[PDB]
Amino acid sequence: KGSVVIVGRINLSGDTAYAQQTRGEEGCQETSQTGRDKNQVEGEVQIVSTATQTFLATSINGVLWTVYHGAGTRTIASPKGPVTQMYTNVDKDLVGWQAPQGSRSLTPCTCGSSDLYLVTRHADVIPVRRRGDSRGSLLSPRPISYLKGSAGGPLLCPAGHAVGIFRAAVSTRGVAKAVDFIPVESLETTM
Ligand SMILES: C=C[C@@H]1C[C@]1(NC(=O)[C@@H]1C[C@@H]2CN1C(=O)[C@H](C(C)(C)C)NC(=O)O[C@@H]1C[C@H]1CCCCCc1nc3ccc(OC)cc3nc1O2)C(=O)NS(=O)(=O)C1CC1
Ligand SMILES: [Zn+2]
Repeated sequence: KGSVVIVGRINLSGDTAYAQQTRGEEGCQETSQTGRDKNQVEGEVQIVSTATQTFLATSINGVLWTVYHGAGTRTIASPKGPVTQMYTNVDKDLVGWQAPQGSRSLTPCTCGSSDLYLVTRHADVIPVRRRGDSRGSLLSPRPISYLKGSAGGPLLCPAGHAVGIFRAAVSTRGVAKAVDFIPVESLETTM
């Protein structure tokens, strides 16, 4: 099993929400084996890939977070070498590494706003309302297809702070009504 390789970012740089591929299939395959990745990394939200899976990962106060169901127990490739997991919790579906060289980090939310925004692998910013600790209702029903591959991605409050990490979609008859996420509180207890 190779290392997770950062293959793009979801950009909230300026006044538009958009994804950028920064590596291709073959070169990803090459980098996973060794774990040595020179590539220019930027930003808070990374697109990350394994041999079979592509998903998201979000840096929040110096730690890159994602889902175990995506990342398994794998290292993540870095300029120096494979980077071992800092945090690992299979029940929470959570893994964390040190935040990558080049990254920015989001700040945990302190607002307690319930208006939230899920950022997807397609670079859509989808509005969500807080349902409670770890659930949030989409204002606009989507098929599961649409959200698939956006695990590891942030739910942001209106200040652009992180509320949590997208974990799963609450679906009936193929339609996501709500989403499940790992709250920052739970990260900050995991830390
Ligand atoms: C729509 C996008 C959605 C974010 C995505 N997540 C999933 O697909 C998860 C993974 C798996 C099933 N998922 C679901 O979302 C299901 C599904 C019907 C399939 C939508 N929904 C669901 O259970 O609803 C129940 C209320 C919630 C209860 C919570 C479920 C538990 C979460 C979960 N935890 C663990 C911990 C450890 C494991 O060890 C290997 C494995 C796990 N697997 C898990 O669920 C995603 O995009 N992934 S991804 O990016 O495509 C892939 C590359 C990584
Ligand atoms: Zn906030």
